[PDB]
Amino acid sequence: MNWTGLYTLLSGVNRHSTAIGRVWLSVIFIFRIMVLVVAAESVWGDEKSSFICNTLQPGCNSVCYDQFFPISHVRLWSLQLILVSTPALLVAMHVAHQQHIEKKMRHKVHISGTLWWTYVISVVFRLLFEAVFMYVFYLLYPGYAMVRLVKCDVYPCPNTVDCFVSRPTEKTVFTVFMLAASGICIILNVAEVVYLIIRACARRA
Amino acid sequence: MNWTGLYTLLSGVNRHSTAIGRVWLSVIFIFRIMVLVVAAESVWGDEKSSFICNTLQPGCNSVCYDQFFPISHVRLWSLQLILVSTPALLVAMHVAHQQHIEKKMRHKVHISGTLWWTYVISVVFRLLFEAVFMYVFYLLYPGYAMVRLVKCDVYPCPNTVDCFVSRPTEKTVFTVFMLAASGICIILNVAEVVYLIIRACARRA
Amino acid sequence: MNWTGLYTLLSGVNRHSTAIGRVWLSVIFIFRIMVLVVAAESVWGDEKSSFICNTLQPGCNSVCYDQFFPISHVRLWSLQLILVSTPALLVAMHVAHQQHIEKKMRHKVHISGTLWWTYVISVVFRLLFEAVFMYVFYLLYPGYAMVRLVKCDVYPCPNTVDCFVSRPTEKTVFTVFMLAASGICIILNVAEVVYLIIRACARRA
Amino acid sequence: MNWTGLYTLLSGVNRHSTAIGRVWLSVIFIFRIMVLVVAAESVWGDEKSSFICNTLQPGCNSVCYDQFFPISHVRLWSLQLILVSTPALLVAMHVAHQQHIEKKMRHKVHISGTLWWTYVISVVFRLLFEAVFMYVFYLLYPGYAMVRLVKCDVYPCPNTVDCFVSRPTEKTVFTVFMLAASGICIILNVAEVVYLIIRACARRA
Amino acid sequence: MNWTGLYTLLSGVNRHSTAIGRVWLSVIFIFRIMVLVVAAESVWGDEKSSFICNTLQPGCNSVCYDQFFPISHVRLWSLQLILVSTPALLVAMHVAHQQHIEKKMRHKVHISGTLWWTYVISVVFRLLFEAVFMYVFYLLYPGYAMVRLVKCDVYPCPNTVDCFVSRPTEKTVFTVFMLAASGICIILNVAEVVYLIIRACARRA
Amino acid sequence: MNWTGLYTLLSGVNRHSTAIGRVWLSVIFIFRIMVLVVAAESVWGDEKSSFICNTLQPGCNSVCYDQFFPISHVRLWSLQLILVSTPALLVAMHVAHQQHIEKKMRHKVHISGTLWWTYVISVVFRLLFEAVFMYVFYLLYPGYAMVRLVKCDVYPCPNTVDCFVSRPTEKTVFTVFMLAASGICIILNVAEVVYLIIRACARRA
Ligand SMILES: CC(C)CCC[C@@H](C)[C@H]1CC[C@H]2[C@@H]3CC=C4C[C@@H](O)CC[C@]4(C)[C@H]3CC[C@]12C
Ligand SMILES: CC(C)CCC[C@@H](C)[C@H]1CC[C@H]2[C@@H]3CC=C4C[C@@H](O)CC[C@]4(C)[C@H]3CC[C@]12C
Ligand SMILES: CC(C)CCC[C@@H](C)[C@H]1CC[C@H]2[C@@H]3CC=C4C[C@@H](O)CC[C@]4(C)[C@H]3CC[C@]12C
Ligand SMILES: CC(C)CCC[C@@H](C)[C@H]1CC[C@H]2[C@@H]3CC=C4C[C@@H](O)CC[C@]4(C)[C@H]3CC[C@]12C
Ligand SMILES: CC(C)CCC[C@@H](C)[C@H]1CC[C@H]2[C@@H]3CC=C4C[C@@H](O)CC[C@]4(C)[C@H]3CC[C@]12C
Ligand SMILES: CC(C)CCC[C@@H](C)[C@H]1CC[C@H]2[C@@H]3CC=C4C[C@@H](O)CC[C@]4(C)[C@H]3CC[C@]12C
Repeated sequence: MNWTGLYTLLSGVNRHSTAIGRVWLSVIFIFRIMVLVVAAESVWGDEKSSFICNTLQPGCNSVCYDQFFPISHVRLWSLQLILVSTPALLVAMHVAHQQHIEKKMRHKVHISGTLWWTYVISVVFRLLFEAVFMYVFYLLYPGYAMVRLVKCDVYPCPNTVDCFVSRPTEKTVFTVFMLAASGICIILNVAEVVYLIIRACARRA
Repeated sequence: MNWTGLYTLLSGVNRHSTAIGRVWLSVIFIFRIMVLVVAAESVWGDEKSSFICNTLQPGCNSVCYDQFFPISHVRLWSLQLILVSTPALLVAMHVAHQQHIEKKMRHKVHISGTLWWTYVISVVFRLLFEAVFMYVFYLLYPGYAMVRLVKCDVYPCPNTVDCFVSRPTEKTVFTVFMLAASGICIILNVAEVVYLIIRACARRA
Repeated sequence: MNWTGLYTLLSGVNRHSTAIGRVWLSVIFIFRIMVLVVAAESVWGDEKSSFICNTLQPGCNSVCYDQFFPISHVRLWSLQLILVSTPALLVAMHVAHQQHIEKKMRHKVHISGTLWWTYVISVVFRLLFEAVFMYVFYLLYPGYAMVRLVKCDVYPCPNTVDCFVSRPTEKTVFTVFMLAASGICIILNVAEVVYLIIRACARRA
Repeated sequence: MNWTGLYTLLSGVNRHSTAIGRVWLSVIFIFRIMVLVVAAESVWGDEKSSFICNTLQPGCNSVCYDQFFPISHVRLWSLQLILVSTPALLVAMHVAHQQHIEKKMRHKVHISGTLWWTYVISVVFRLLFEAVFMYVFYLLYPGYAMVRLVKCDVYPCPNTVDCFVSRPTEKTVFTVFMLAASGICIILNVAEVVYLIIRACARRA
Repeated sequence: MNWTGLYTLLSGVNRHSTAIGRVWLSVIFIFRIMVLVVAAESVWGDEKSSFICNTLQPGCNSVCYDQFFPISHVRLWSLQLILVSTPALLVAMHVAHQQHIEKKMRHKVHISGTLWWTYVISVVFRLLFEAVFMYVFYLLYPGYAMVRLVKCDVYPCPNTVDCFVSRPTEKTVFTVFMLAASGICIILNVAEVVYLIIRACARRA
Repeated sequence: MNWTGLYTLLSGVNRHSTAIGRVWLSVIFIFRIMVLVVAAESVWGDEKSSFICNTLQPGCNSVCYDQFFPISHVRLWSLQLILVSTPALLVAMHVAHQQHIEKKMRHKVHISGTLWWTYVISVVFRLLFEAVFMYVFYLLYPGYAMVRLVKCDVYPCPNTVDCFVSRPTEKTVFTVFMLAASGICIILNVAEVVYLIIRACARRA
């Protein structure tokens, strides 16, 4: 597991990506993966059982947890990580496939231009996915701090029982870490698009 | 774990598959595997215990869960993934075996034609398996949204107790993701069959 | 993890096995392993706790589960998989050992004949093990469908309490899959024996 | 993970071991490891909780389980596997060390003789360990069949409550498998010692 | 997994780091990782359930644990390990990227100087992160010894119930180990900065 | 995973260690690791829950377990294994670093002498750590046999309730195994120091 291998794997063997994607984006992906793993394995553990309510009627706890947490934070970050990693996977497979096609046997200039457009559009899609997940996170959970207690009131629960959230401060810390990682990813993606466009326009002149 | 190795592994070292199977189908397989892993490990966890009913007679919960969920979604997707991956496995083993037979020592043209027919029939079988699992999913679970509560009524359960489903919205989200992945796989398989047939007929002329 | 490596590993580097064992038998072994893993990890989970009875006397549930399920299906398939995989392991080790002995330094014709007989006898033993496990499965569990409820009556259980089986339809589906895989393995083993004998007799003439 | 690598790893790169140790002993070790893994992971699971007694005084179940099962079967087989595998590990390390010493720079004949004696004594120790564990198994658990129920009577338990054993028939099956594997290992070890001594004496003449 | 590979991986292939970072810092990182793994897997296990209170009102235990342990020690050390490992990751990626850029085709002297400044600033950031986490640990948990029992008093808990901490002495031991590892890391980082600055100034003269 | 690789990895690529450390010490480390893994995974499982007391006041069990078992045996052996393995890790990193420094470009004689002193001092530290952990084990747990029942009397526990220890005989067996492994490690370390000193003094003459 040498460093050249890990760097090449995270780079995607893409000859158009600049140092922002080669170094900073890959590092932040590693950082976000590690934080997500820690949060998933420890903080949001059996989150169904951790979320407790002062009630005795069966099923009241389950409905309240679904009502106040339609999607748990880790699952949303898991989906976000998968979705934003998909265009990178597509670009890597495209590069590998083009290498294979070349290996079977100018047209190479056309291939390079196609790869350039593919990478730029992939970064734009990655930026859009990050922005969409950020907006979804804002829509589901206003603010950045985990709620401590909630006043649940739903059909299986009579008398408007109140429920408590396990590890609220710890979850707030990890929420800030994940949001910060996503925000910096957005900044880097915008920087890559601008840098590539500027360099391409300068080369055109 | 270089990208050439992963691309070759997912391709099956099949010289007749086009860029649709080399790139798009493999990527969607990776995407579907990751979503399934997340859903299996977190969303559909101890699904037997999550599905709860407001009753005290032992065994009522188990029978109700079996009555309304004959096959849980993850198991159906697990079987679907195994079944649709089987023809790809068969083609890969056929290619490896033909390479071995050649390595022991025109007939190679006949081998190439046999591989071509094998791949085309394998894609047709993969398409049929995807369609069958899609129809089974429609038959077992009408619609695309997880039911929130059900009115169970079976022998161990008196008085027609009602049961609640854990994480209904989250399960709906993953259901849509899995259905979308399966649908795009169907589209790509049809495209590969049409593309191969068109190219073969053009070559015949 | 290239395809040549996986194909060679499953083949056993046996120069007498035909395409049936190289391709079809190995694929079905992979398929059976995957289905067994899914069934073991999810379907037959904590099968002791899943099997429930409407009784309060401690130990009644344990005795009833032992009385109606002397050996759980997954353990039987696990033992079956180990036993039927053993002759393949023996042949692979024999081939490796013969290569080592040759590497230390006609007699090679005698070695080839010994390997031929070893492979044929190994396939016969594999067929016998499959048939024996099939008969044992028939003897323990008549039919192919998991029982839904049973009327247990044993010493710790008074009043002949009835017990329920968790996930009966899902277990039936996996039972059919495992039985089908075993049946096709039997067919392929018979085909290999017949094909080898026919080819050997033809070569004798 | 080629077959030559696995065969070499299990052989210990020992040039004095005959085909019995290269092939049959290694295969039985693999078989015993797999059966032990299955038994440990499934059959003897939370064996403390599975062993149940019809009593309410806390700690009675724990003392009864300790009183009738001083050492659980899997732990005894785990210790047996470790102990009988230790001399093989010692021989492998000795061979590697001798290769290293040779690599630093007849004396090689003396080295070969020392390796021969080391291997023979290691096999004798392996045979003794197998016999000792077999005798211990006989001493702790007379017979070969798991007891179904026991009549416990110890200080925390009043009124001589009776306890039940979970999965008795399944445990009996695995016990027979493990005992059979150990017995065949004893036979093979005796055969190796006799074969080596006979061949050495014949060479002396 | 040879020693040269592990040493190179932990070194980051950085040609400016001295023997302090190559040897001592990497060893302490390994030591800290192992201690953290042991503490996470065993000592701080289901820490939510281990922390118990003599009360019956649901949710009181959860709020008390959050009130006295806003962030559990393992999570804080996990975040600390990730944060202090990040600059090392950045330097490694920078070195790999510079090697790639060189591989595409004095400027190399400028590259070496940039790498030198990058490494020095990274060590300073690593030192600052260690100091910040040390101060946070002091702020959250005064002293170095785990509290045995606490007198919780919060809204869901009436009558000021008292709670007990599981494994206090064991947690104290691991706390001292982790604090000692962090302290020595601080000392080594300061030593590296001073050594590099002294050597650079001497070279300037 | 060839034997040369494993032997080299456990040796540390140290050219001054004799056959005692190359072969016997490495083997005993492997043996101790395996026994510790078995004990940790099975014997000392959820040791908090296994240790039970005949009481109903919450938290009494936790305090009693902490009072009679300040540090559980597996954690002590885990810390012991980490601590005694640390000097071996330091020597391996030193050798790798010296190889790297040599690779950058008599002084080699000075390097060899420094490595010799480093190894000797490391063995002395390893011996001291083993002796210290042995004394700590004696201090915490007099004797070698696990206590069966204890008479706990602490603040949360009224009336001096008695507690029982799960699997006392099994834990005694593993305790003897671990103590024996540590004792033989002490003997081998003393032998290595004496052998190296004797050989060095003889070479001086
Ligand atoms: C610059 C940054 C964003 C690059 C991100 C690249 C990441 C997302 C890529 C690089 C290598 C990829 C991995 C390569 C191989 C596998 C094995 C496969 O069986 C599951 C997916 C998995 C694990 C891939 C997931 C996506 C992955 C981790
Ligand atoms: C174009 C797409 C559909 C190709 C899909 C290829 C997938 C289904 C193939 C490619 C490599 C294959 C894997 C190769 C090796 C192994 C190891 C074996 O012990 C279990 C099965 C497993 C894990 C295979 C499962 C099927 C697999 C993942
Ligand atoms: C044609 C078909 C039936 C061939 C079947 C071959 C199977 C049964 C063989 C091929 C490779 C073998 C594996 C090779 C290596 C190991 C590692 C060892 O530590 C445990 C057993 C295990 C995992 C073997 C189990 C048996 C195995 C999986
Ligand atoms: C002929 C038969 C009896 C040979 C038996 C050889 C077995 C016992 C040997 C062969 C290879 C050995 C393994 C080689 C490497 C490791 C990694 C180490 O970190 C733990 C022990 C472990 C897993 C060894 C355990 C013992 C082992 C499995
Ligand atoms: C001198 C000391 C401080 C160097 C510390 C280097 C450590 C922090 C570096 C060296 C190798 C790195 C690992 C290399 C590869 C991977 C795989 C990736 O999928 C997750 C992160 C992970 C596991 C990295 C984490 C950070 C890591 C462990
Ligand atoms: C002669 C005897 C005492 C030598 C003992 C050497 C042992 C203690 C050394 C040899 C190889 C080392 C391992 C090499 C690589 C890694 C990976 C790292 O991410 C965690 C630590 C770990 C697992 C090391 C732990 C210490 C280790 C196991």
